Amino acid sequence: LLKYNVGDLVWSKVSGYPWWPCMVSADPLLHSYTKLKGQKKSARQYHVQFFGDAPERAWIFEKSLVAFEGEGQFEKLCQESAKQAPTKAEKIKLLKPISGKLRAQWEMGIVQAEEAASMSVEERKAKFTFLYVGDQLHLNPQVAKEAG
Ligand SMILES: Cc1ccc(CNc2cccnc2)cc1-c1ncn(C)c1-c1ccc2c(c1)OCC(=O)N2
Repeated sequence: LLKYNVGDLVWSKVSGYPWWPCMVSADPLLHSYTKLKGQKKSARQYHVQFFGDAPERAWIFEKSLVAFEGEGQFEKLCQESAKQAPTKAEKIKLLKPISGKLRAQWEMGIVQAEEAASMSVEERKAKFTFLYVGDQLHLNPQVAKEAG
């Protein structure tokens, strides 16, 4: 009984980054969207696409994944992550708003994620699945036009 499937939108928490809007996808080289690290039933990973103008992808642990509904969760997500922080300096970083190129990318990515939430699982897959040509990770030309 998998929690997520190709197309499902999720918030991903990576260490050293804020919570990010994502979408579960099939790995272009491995062809899988979920794995078990070291065959440990607990350590399940999901291949996700990170919403934004400078796109990325990664195998994220399921324990670091929250179902995405909208940007309204972001604040409550930062509050929980700040509750289990090891220092006051860690709690400040998590509660401090995103800035610089990361902020501009996060907001642009929030636009695509919320746009995809209002679509069918196949409509959002067709619109926001990345296109890959060799080692090149490309955005869908319509998505690239909407970003810049
Ligand atoms: C998976 C991932 C891969 C690579 C890198 C390094 N990127 C990079 C690129 C060029 C120069 N310097 C650094 C980061 C990450 C990553 N890990 C966790 N998070 C939250 C990210 C991440 C951060 C920002 C964006 C993103 C993913 O995807 C879309 C986007 O527009 N912005």
